[PDB]
Amino acid sequence: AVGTVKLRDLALERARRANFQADQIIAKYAMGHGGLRPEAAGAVVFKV
Amino acid sequence: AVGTVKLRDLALERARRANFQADQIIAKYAMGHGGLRPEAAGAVVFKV
Repeated sequence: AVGTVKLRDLALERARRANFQADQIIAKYAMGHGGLRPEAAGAVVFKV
Repeated sequence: AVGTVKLRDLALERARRANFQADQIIAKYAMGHGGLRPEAAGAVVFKV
């Protein structure tokens, strides 16, 4: 297809902080995207 | 020739920190040391 590699998937956490007296909802998902198999890939462009 | 006072000894604990999203581990202790009855001590060293 094209590069997709996922570790930890998609997740989050609700954390509490003291000094500010408040909540922090934090979502993070680790991944990366390369590319491969140019054989099946191409593109169009208009210019001369 | 030397004592060590001991109060509350040593400990270890684990902690979560959301700011850098990194989790930390901390260990600690407290106590003093010092010379007493210098009568019984001394050393052996090279001359010059």
